[PDB]
Amino acid sequence: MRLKELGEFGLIDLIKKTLESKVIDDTAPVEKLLLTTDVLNEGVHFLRSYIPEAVGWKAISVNVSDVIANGGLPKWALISLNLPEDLEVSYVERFYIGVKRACEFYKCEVVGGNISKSEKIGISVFLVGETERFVGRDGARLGDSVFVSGTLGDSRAGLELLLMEKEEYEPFELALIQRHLRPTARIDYVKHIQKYANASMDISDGLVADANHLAQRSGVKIEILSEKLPLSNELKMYCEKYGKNPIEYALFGGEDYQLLFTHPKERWNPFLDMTEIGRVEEGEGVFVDGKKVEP
Amino acid sequence: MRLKELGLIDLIKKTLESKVIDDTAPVSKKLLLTTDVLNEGVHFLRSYIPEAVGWKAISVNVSDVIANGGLPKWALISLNLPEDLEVSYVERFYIGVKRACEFYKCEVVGGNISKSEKIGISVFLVGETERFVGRDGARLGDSVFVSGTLGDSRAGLELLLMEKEEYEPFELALIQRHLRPTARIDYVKHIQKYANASMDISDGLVADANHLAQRSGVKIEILSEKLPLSNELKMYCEKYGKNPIEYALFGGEDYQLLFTHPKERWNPFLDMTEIGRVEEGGVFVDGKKVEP
Repeated sequence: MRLKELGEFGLIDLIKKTLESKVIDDTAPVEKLLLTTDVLNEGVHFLRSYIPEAVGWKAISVNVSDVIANGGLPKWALISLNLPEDLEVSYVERFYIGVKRACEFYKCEVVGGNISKSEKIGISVFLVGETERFVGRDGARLGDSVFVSGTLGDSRAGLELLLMEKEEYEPFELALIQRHLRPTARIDYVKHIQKYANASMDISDGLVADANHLAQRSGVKIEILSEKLPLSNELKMYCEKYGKNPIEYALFGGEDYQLLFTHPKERWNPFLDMTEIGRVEEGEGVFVDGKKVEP
Repeated sequence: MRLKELGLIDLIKKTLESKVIDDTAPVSKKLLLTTDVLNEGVHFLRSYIPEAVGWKAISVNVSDVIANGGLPKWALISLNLPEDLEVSYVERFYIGVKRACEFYKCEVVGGNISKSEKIGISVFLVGETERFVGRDGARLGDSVFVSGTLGDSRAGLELLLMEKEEYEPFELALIQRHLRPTARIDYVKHIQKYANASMDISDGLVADANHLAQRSGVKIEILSEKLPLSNELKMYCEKYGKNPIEYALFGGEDYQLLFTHPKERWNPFLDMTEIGRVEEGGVFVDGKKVEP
């Protein structure tokens, strides 16, 4: 009866059902155009203490990471803000500074939006991006190797470091926090993905979770080798220092804003920090070190 | 220092350095990007039927697209829902959304949900046009038109704020005009053809006539006894002792159209009502200047 008593899958299965819509990172519309939306709500995604500028940058970067994962380039953006009437004007000004910087970087732009009073800060972004070839979650192919960009787990260690509310942090800890607060979309993988990926997508719910969506969505079965997983130096250090398993972070790190794509091994780029972690074969599910694994 | 002590937009557009911040026109043909927001406690109450709020989430955005001479194509709906919200509320919500999309002939291609203290509804819509009609194309010699009647949405919100158990029909028609408005998608062809200056009355006639006057360099002259008044508004007014005109001039959002073009071009099937003319170089009502 209540949204909470319904669970994860349950809610979306009803909406899609209600509308009877198979399209609910982006939605592909013809003209192609990639339509995307994301939300950052105070209390959940960030705190009012985090520098506004980084939140402004993130607002644009999250949407760009979805457009990018589908082989498209970010073009236009609509930013809707729910702000408490007693919010510092400087907060909003710094927020839009970060937004301007993200747009300058990714080469997209804000064209509109509106403001509404609210008990808490709610950030809702809309982004439109064009593509000459839609690359999604089903295109996988038998024989395909499985790659991921960058490293995994960083964003998770950073959120935990933030939750510790330390006064200051060591550098290795800062780089981790920055990866979670001011992430950079792999807009540098567009050419590669819009040209060689058979299957692609942004790792937003964590490796294991999204590799399933991948496997399921293309009737294929994926095999990943834990000791191939790209691990960063600060995640290693963070782990040793707070005694944890780097791997548990790479497999279940939630959103990392890195790409998870597939294509024949022959196509690795001489310039991208691409890392093969497994292979696409047979059919049905995802496996790690040989043992089936689920979220 | 604080938002209310501020005004704010002019600072944002600044920081971003934009002339662009009801639609933003980005051009082969033109795409019309628009966003609308409905927040519980402000735009509606959880006690209103969910289905109407759902229809309105789409309608508000379609009225803007319509106003610029465009047709609604794609929609993205993002919901901020409290985990304790009844599931039927969301289901009834999307029923109203599905109905609006079938009617206006556009669709929701996706969106994302988030947990929250209050129902926050954010909708994004994409439209298309052969020709963009804005708030600056007014032309000396143009008559000033509006669609439907004015002030209904205001009386309706006031009827709802009274939280009566039931209401006379005339009042129900008023309430529905505010809660389940219908975008003037029936004016598209006429707008996307004869409008030199169009726009959606979202802040009230006089307020948006300014934006019209100021943004075209022109000056507008409105006659109050030309303003289209619906019968239930009159009834409402006579009943609650108020001036129908004050409602027509300051009815806030009415989801109607305010457009301009030569009088020698009215349609034989649209409830178009001429209310003024375009001359000199501001806004006037019955010969008196008027400001929001």
